[PDB]
Amino acid sequence: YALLGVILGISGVIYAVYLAVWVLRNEKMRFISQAIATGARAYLFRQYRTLAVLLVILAVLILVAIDGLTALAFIVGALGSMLAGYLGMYVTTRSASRVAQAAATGGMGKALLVSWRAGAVMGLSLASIALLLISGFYLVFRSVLPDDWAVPLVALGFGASLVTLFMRVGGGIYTKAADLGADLVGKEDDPRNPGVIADNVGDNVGDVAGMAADVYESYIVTVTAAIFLAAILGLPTQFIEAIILFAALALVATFAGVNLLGVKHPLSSISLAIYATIGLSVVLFFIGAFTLGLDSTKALALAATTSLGAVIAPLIVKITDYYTSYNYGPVRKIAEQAKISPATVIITGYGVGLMSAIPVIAVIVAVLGISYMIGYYTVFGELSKYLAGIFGTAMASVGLLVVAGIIITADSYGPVSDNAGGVVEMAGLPDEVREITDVLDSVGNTTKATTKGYAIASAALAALVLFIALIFEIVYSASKDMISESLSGLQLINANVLIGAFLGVALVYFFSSRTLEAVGRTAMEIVEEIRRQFREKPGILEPDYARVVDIATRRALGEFLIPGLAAIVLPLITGLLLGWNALAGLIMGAIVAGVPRALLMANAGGAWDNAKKYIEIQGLKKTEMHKAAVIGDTVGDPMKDTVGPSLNPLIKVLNTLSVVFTYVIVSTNIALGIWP
Amino acid sequence: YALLGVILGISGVIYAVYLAVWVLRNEKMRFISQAIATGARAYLFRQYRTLAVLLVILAVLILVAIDGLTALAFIVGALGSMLAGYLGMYVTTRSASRVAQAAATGGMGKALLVSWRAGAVMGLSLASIALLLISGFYLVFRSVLPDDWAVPLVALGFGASLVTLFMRVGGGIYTKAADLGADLVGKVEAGIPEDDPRNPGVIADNVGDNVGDVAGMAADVYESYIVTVTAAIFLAAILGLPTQFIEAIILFAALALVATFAGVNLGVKHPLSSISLAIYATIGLSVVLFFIGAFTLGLDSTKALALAATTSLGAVIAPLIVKITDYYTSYNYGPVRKIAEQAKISPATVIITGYGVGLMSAIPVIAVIVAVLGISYMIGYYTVFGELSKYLAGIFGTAMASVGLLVVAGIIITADSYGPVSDNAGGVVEMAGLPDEVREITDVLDSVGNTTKATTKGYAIASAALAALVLFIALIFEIVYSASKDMISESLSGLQLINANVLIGAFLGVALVYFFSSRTLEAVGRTAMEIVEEIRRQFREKPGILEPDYARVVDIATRRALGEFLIPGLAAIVLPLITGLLLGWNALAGLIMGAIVAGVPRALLMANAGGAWDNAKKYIEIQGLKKTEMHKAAVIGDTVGDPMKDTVGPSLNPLIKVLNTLSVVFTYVIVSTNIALGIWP
Ligand SMILES: [Mg+2]
Ligand SMILES: [Mg+2]
Ligand SMILES: [Mg+2]
Ligand SMILES: [Mg+2]
Ligand SMILES: [Mg+2]
Ligand SMILES: [Mg+2]
Ligand SMILES: [Mg+2]
Ligand SMILES: [Mg+2]
Ligand SMILES: [Mg+2]
Ligand SMILES: [Mg+2]
Repeated sequence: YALLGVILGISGVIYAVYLAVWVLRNEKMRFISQAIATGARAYLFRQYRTLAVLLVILAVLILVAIDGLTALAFIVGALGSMLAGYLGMYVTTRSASRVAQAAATGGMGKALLVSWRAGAVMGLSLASIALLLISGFYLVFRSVLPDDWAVPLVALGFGASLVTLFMRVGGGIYTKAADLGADLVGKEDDPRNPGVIADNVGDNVGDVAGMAADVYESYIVTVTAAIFLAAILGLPTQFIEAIILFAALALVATFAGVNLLGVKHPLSSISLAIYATIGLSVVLFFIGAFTLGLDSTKALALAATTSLGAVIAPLIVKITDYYTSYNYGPVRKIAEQAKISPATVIITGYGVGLMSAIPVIAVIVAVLGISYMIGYYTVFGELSKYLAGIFGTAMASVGLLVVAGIIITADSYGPVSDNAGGVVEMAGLPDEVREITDVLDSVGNTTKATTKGYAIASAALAALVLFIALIFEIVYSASKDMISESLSGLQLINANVLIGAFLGVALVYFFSSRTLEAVGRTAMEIVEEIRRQFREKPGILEPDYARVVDIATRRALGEFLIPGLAAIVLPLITGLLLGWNALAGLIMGAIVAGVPRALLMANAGGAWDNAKKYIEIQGLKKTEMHKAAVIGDTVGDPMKDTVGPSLNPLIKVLNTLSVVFTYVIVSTNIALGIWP
Repeated sequence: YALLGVILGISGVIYAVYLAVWVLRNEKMRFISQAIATGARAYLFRQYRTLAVLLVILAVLILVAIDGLTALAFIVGALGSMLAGYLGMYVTTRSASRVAQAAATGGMGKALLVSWRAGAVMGLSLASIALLLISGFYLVFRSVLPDDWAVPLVALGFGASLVTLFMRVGGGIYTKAADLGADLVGKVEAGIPEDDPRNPGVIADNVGDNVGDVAGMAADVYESYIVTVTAAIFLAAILGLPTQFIEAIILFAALALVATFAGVNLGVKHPLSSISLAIYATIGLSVVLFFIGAFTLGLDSTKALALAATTSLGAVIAPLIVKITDYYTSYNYGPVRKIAEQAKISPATVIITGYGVGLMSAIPVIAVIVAVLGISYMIGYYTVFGELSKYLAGIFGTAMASVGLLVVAGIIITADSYGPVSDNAGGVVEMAGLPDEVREITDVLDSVGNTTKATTKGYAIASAALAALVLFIALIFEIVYSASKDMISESLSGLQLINANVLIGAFLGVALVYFFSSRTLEAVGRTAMEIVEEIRRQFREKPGILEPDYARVVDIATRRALGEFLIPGLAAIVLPLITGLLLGWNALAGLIMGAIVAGVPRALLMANAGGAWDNAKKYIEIQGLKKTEMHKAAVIGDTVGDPMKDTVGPSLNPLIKVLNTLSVVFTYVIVSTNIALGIWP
């Protein structure tokens, strides 16, 4: 069913129009909702503009680097994600006023389903775009250039990661640089300062756009890495045709996931995502045995491996939901610490962030470990079996992210409720209706953390699969064998490998701490900019929002190239100056440190944010107790949405440039495996 | 010259009495100095009491586990460090009042040398105790039981690490649980500056100061001096190199004791004198080591200089970390003012950016420890049975480097007692309302000490990073000995980084450290709350205006802190054991990998930021010197990085280091449970 990948995929626009026309179904509410669009307009118009500049130049560079041709698949790969991004962005800006007007007089359900449908637009679209764009080029290359046709479409992944890197560090900086600069100049969502629109425009850039594009990396890298695996091993094409079927059902499981046909409490979100998976699993178990014929133990192995990747997601949902929701303790543990002081709640609110990372880690290892076994016992040398093992882990990581559609649907429901939460406080809407937007926002805050777990954890499984894929790229370049030398050259105790593991964990500090000082300083350029305008005339009686948008992006994107390119070079220099061993260690320590830390922060930031919401509804005042809880908010605030989610686009892309330069780096090493 | 290692060592305690009697050379000033002693008394009396309980029980267990005998060296090994601790404890309690009275009327020099002399007591003694304690049992075991006599004396390291674990997690908790409980009750209920006499937390804090950096840190570094000499000597023995190397290293260490005996001698102006002496206390050691090294031992000119070059790389890195942390930690330098100025905005903004300058302060240390062992790896590889026989000459070149780095520990611990002793004086002056100017100079000695304690965390942790790979190779030969009753062919191809259990372990190793630190953070944060409540019950009874009570606050904090200690302490012992047996030795090899990969960068990330927030407070606390919205922000950052500075940062290092020390003890016990050479179940 290779051709079928396009059939159901193109229905994304078919179904995105349904939800788009669903959202398209006040004076002050319209201007602010329209302001989010104009702000997001100048953002994307300027973000895609410079984005295409570097894409075409590098697409021209990749065209000569491949010389068949691959820059063509390189280009559309990036265009696919951005297309689903522009589709979901125009929805979020309009939802801010839609869900606000719907919730106030309709009830809690009206808000939950409206803000949820606005998110189903992006989730189902992007997932649809990913499947059809690879299945389209997969079938084209399948018949076009035999003998490793899957590799050409794999460059579609690299070009698509370059753009997710763009908005994660760019949108991540902008999302928090505005949230930070707007919050403290007020000391929230007060109309006096223009930072309220720059923040909410950031909300759609941090979690709606920046995060949704990030997970696009998960859906594209594993399908290209998993297909690339089954090819390089020499296994039958039965494996490659089954994975495309599992993916299509995930689109079917996410097409059904978003129906949500009586809403009561915000638990409805977790239940649907929970059963949107089982509906996929058993439908996958059953459709898997239908299209392909394999020995019963081997065919279920595919259904069992992907079932392990799909199940882990609801588990991370229930975990982060526990450590993040104010309904549950670990949030009240720190919110109560507000009575003492901010420093004391900081350290202990930091603490419960650490212990919130180990449960996710405990699952991702046990989950891929079981998939490794089942895939190893079911499906030329001792490695040929071991490779069947790491492939069992590839199937797991693939199964995890193929259901990405349902999770991104939630990363747009959270911020859209954040937008609604802003619309009500600045427009001074009724107390009750402006409070429910906050709980929808606090539930959304539990969602963004859940997706960061879903995003980062899925990356951890791919790294070891990308490791093996990187090897076959250094084996191919070595011949122009290596298996006998690299195996005994990359044992963890080798000189380059251990140093790299320290430079990989040291590089991530230099990358994240460079981002933190940048976002913190560019925000100061927003804080300074506000004074420039507010000093001229009084903010009582009101371009101005477009100014804060354009100034913050070009200053944020300006810094982006510094760490973004610095994170590109330092691995390259170590990869060539020391060797591929050094980068293998650099990518090891990075994946080993990045996955736990980003969880430590992704969860803690959400906890401090939800901790404020819990006391901001009870306290709901400027009390020395609440003032302390706000300090914890803005600390974990940018570290939550800027550096936390950036380790994932670093780790995954960190193996994505090394594999493209294995031919370029191995020839520079002038040796098979070196420690000098 | 193996016997000489003991001769000069015992002269350290002989010489330590000179400075101890030198420091021993007012009414309100006398009671507080004696109160620190009674507090340190009830602390050590209760710490050594339970410390001997588990030591004897396990010493009896180790006696049957070895069945020659090795529990004897197990006992004295731990006793050596504690002896240098009790010598420095009685010194620090007396220095609080001594240095205060000396600085006020003599000048800045009088204070700088007195608080420094009080530290030379601990530094020179402990380093002396370490050298004589190993050369003593080394020479005894060299002639007692040939054929792997070095292994029995290696058990001296584990037993000594078990207790350094005691005070790092225990003293670390106590130091910040008291520092925390005393600080916040002054701002929330009392409304007074820290180190104020009204609340009993002022004595509990300063008593903690001597336990966090003076005792907890100095005892921790004893782990560095003991583990590498046993691991490096164990390497040269197991590697098959000539005994010429084993006799030379004992001389280099003695030279370091001579280079540190001269280091403490110390015209005075700015606290830069500390960095200059510690910088030149190394070169004086290096060239003196270069010179005495060629005299006693004969080796090929290129091969003999290799020893002087390898250890010279371990010795030079320390002053480099000193100048690095001194830059990121001292208010004299930028990165501190970067955040102190952010106090004008808000605490959250200075928190995030004060956190930032902590991260980039970790990459310079990492950049050096890798370059240093890499060059030693090369020089040791090209100078000194299979492809491994040459490669092992490399990691041993790294062992010599790690050995060379920590043999100069004496000069650094001398500084870990100068920092808090100035903190003690800093407290003595503000509560006794001593002259403004002289109580301000104690603060600069306190802020300079803050520049010292962070430097030692770098010095402590970095030396551990080089030893880890040495401990990896040493643990391998312990599983090779148990496997035969070959492994080279199986483990090499069984522990390549992509193995199933190894990668899982690397995630469980970095995950376990979170479970250990966040369990420690919640404990110290909650047990401190047991101190805050304790103050109220006593302060509620009678007014704190007009003053047993100090002995209670000491006794209550220890039994509650030590009570929690067993939870992470034993949990950190088990979880590696479970992974080592449930999954295999591959899993623990990965668990110890991810731990060293996260611990070395993490502990630096925190040790430096915590020190920066404290020094950031100091710069604005003298200019502002008031309760200003600007100063309040710098205090919030202080107490955040405050416990993360002295509890989690310095406890990760004794976790990783002890993790390779317990796993090597179970190589015989864990490999038989795995029921396979290398498996990924
Ligand atoms: Mg906010
Ligand atoms: Mg927001
Ligand atoms: Mg908001
Ligand atoms: Mg929020
Ligand atoms: Mg926020
Ligand atoms: Mg303090
Ligand atoms: Mg202190
Ligand atoms: Mg103090
Ligand atoms: Mg201090
Ligand atoms: Mg302190």
